[PDB]
Amino acid sequence: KEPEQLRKLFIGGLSFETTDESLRSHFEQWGTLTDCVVMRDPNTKRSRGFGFVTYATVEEVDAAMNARPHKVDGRVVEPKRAVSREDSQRPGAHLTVKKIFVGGIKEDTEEHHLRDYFEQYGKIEVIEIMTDRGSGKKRGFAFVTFDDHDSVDKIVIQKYHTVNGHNCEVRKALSKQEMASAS
DNA sequence: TAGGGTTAGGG
Repeated sequence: KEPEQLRKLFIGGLSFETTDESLRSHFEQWGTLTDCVVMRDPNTKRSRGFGFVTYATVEEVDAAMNARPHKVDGRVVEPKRAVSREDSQRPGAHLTVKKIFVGGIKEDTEEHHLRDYFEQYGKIEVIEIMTDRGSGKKRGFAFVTFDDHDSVDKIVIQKYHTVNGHNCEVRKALSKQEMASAS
């Protein structure tokens, strides 16, 4: 079976009325749910406005994501690939972004290399192999922009990515300022 | 709209 983390989706912006039951009832329309829950406050027991649904397979998760937008209990919710508690620590881990930072690429890396690995995740909009705007020297990293934020999410939850024959690190792209605020 | 008594011992 596939890892639990990869079979689970975070569901944000849940209506105040949504319960484990109403959530399950909606998302079961795209597969077998092995888990479904609405996070509530320990004391007040009130909904925190978000939850999680987990399918028996990633194929079902993908089906659910392909079924966006999702309206549950009259409120449009925001389903996202569940990010592990560990990665949830990294800055910007939960941002809705369409661009990824690809670091550790061989100097001879060309765009076709990036396409050959990343296209399988979604429509690529822009590819930028970074160089020093002065010496023209390759800096060893690129930026790839997709059409759907879920492409980025499907990618960053994986651990390894092979580009131009060798593994590379892929994170969500932070802005010039976000980088600063994280340093 | 980021997790449910779910994260470093004791030899």
